[PDB]
Amino acid sequence: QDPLTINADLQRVAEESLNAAVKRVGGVWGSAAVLEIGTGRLLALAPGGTRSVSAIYEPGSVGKLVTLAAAIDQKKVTPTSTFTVSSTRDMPNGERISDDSPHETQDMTVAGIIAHSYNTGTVQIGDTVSDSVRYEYMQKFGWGAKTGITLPSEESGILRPHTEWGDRDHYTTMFGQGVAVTTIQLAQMVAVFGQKGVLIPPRIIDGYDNGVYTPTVMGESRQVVSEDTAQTVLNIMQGATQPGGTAEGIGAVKGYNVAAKTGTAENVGSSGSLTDTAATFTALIPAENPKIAVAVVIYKENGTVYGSTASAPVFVDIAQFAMREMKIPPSTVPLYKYPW
Ligand SMILES: C[C@@H](O)[C@@H](C=O)[C@@H]1NC(C(=O)O)=C(S[C@@H]2CN[C@H](C(=O)N(C)C)C2)[C@@H]1C
Repeated sequence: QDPLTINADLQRVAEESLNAAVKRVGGVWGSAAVLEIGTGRLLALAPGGTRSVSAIYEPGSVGKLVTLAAAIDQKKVTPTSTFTVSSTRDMPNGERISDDSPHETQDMTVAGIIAHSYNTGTVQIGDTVSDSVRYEYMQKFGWGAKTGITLPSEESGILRPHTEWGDRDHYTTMFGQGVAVTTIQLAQMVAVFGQKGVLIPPRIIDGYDNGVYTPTVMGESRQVVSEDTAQTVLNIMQGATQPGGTAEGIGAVKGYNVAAKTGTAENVGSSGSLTDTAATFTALIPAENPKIAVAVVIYKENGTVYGSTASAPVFVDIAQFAMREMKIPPSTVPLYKYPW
């Protein structure tokens, strides 16, 4: 009978987790999308209606995965390249970049920089490639374009052409500021790293109706980064739940290796200035062999919510249930760790 991809139990878990989290942190709304790795199949989409495809926001640090993937794919850095991180860094073009949390100046590998989500390390990674090349990766990752899912009212998001970027834009676009995305776009993006560098268009329709039940096909996929890059990003993402990672404890799924990135993104409020926050979380599980990709956002007006405390618990509840329901055996290999 059923022509849609939505898993009804998973959908209930999603909605329940999402509602509870929005209320828990005093948010105004939230969204979550779960994609099946390798197929484009949408297993859950919360809330009901079109929010997950029509609400745009600056995603913050989850956007660092695009910057990182570009620099790795262009063979400009490795996971063990070292950069100095610090509270602030004055850049060649005169911009000051801050980490938004004071901390000791120290040297750290690319892997540690991403696990810790340090902006001062991230902008130096981004500076190893040209803006036109970065911008091209952004497009390939699906930003600035509708995903094509058969739901109404989908937004393309906002990706200004790189030729238009000023000194500040050059940097803010490396960590998900000055760009706007949908939740569905964030899920499509992260799945790439569990799909050998391939992006697969998301679908909600499994197949319609002689009047025969003919299933829908996978849709035109595209190589975004190489298989090696995808695997390296997937390894780096496993740093999130390790000691020192931004998702330590709170993003852990008992028995399963998690690959994730958090975000705490400033957003323009009702009265013009940067008063709002989107807490973002993008993850793949099990990390050694991803079966689902998840993106969660919780949006708050006139306050700060953190990717980790607002949105990670939504992913955890979703992910615990999905693994059991999909009969995925617990991880038998260690969580990946690069030296930091
Ligand atoms: C645009 C960037 O400034 C932020 C990206 O979203 C940083 N990334 C995160 C994050 O949620 O991962 C936090 S806040 C979080 C809460 N404490 C940590 C922190 O303050 N760091 C790592 C600087 C991390 C940054 C502001």
